[PDB]
Amino acid sequence: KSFLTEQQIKILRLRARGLKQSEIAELLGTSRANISILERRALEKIEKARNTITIWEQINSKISVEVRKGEDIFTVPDKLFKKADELQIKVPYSTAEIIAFLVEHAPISDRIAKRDFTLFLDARDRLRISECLLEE
Amino acid sequence: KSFLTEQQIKILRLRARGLKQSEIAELLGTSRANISILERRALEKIEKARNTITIWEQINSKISVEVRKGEDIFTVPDKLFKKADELQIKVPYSTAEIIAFLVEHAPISDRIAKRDFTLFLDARDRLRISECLLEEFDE
Repeated sequence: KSFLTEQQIKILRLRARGLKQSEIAELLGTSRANISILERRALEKIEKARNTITIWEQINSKISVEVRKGEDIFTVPDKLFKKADELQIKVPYSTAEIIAFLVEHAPISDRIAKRDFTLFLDARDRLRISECLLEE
Repeated sequence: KSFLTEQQIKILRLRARGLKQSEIAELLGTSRANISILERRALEKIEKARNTITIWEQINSKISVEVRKGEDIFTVPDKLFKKADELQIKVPYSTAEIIAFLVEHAPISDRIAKRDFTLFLDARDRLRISECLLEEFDE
């Protein structure tokens, strides 16, 4: 059991096969507007689900450090490394790997944060980003 | 933002710091039963979210093959391998790697499946298992 209805999974699957919203509406015998709304609602539930798994894996993080809007991306690896020594736990990434990770996934605008976010280490030692700032 | 309330996030965090459900009930000033019911509902929503992402990546899967209750786990690599050549795409896993995956994750009872499930290849080329059989959705 999931957060998607059977109807939403069917529409998403038919979309994945390349069918237009108007084509799918005819197969299911409902308005094209209803199909568009149903697809939009499903994608929103998937994003909501994706953020939920992010908050769960963040709650169980080895080490997490917070980056504020406007900070420099290159100052971040030290923040993580300093807190990692405070907890005496190893961060299995070079300063460059952390940066190349932040370029691909962080809300940045050329080395500057455009929003607050937290960078953390997965329980599986993956690097991850979340936009929920948890107080501690 | 997500499917978790601010209350459920606080409780999960306190559990992750090792507290007992009764300790948490005191901190939030409510019954221990309420804390357990809120914690159970939160983990259930996380599993529900985890299954929603699986179905999403299954809908966009490279290659998928379906296995029914009673089939032999050892016949599965051939089904996947034949279906990958019909689509002319590579599966970066040996027959043994596929087997050792199904032993760890599939609903099997000694090399025989106790329920239907779908084995598929992630968009990131990971191996994955899902229990929703969506190949009927093809006409």
